[PDB]
Amino acid sequence: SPVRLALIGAGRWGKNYIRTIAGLPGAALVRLASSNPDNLALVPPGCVIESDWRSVVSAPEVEAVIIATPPATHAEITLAAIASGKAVLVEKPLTLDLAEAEAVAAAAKATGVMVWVEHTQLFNPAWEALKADLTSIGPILAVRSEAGNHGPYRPGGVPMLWDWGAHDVSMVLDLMGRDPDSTSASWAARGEKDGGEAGDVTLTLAFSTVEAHIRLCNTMDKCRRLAVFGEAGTLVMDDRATDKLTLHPPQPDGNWPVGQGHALTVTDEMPLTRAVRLFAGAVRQPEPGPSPLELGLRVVRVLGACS
Repeated sequence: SPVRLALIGAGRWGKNYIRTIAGLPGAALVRLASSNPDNLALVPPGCVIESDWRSVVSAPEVEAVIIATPPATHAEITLAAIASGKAVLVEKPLTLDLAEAEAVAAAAKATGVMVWVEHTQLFNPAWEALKADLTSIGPILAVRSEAGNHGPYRPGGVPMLWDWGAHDVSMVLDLMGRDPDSTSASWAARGEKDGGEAGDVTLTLAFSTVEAHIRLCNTMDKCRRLAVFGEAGTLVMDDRATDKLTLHPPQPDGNWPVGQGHALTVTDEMPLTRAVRLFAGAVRQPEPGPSPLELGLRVVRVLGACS
């Protein structure tokens, strides 16, 4: 019996959910509430089209709700879903507001409803493979990441710090197992392009003697990379590389390893496919999973500390 999922989507936020759910043998998209007419063109036959998101959460046959709306609307829809007893997978960032995050945490606690946050890296087999190989590199000395692209530049758009930052803050907190002693953000360059924010920021998160530096820049070529520096080796995940996960020699300088390194085995399931497959699989037998609500809350706390 496929797990009956519904999707509440608005804007660019519901990008590839419908096709991912369609390809999962253990799940079915049974209702869709979407403002986007390109999305509405994709529903399976039998999926109910809703203009009102409330009809998705009042639906007796819906087992779980995927919330892929602008983040300012996450808390209202999530609270409604929880109140209805439906499990929630909500896109990152959990919210853009700590108090809303905390209101969600509290409702999940009071009701016992399973809430996962969709932090895509935490469902990536390469990240899972990097964590599995952490003993090889020994005690962690430093962490760095870089996310880049050319915009998009959008007036009043979700700030890059939140939107892109939640993706990398989740990774750092997941790696370190704790919250930072300190958090600060440093803008190298900040301006406007086409009425939207255009710039280059580095977030520094301190974990006693170990710093994580997270660089976000929307004025450079497309790239996503991270490196974990230890006493005995360095683990790098880099989009431009032939290999998803590479082992390199140790460093003291914290610079990006130059050279090919030793490719570690990483399997090929797509992260989003993994996220939705696992989530649908936990609906009827709940568990916290790799990206729980509490982690989404902690990410929101750090992002607010950098704003």
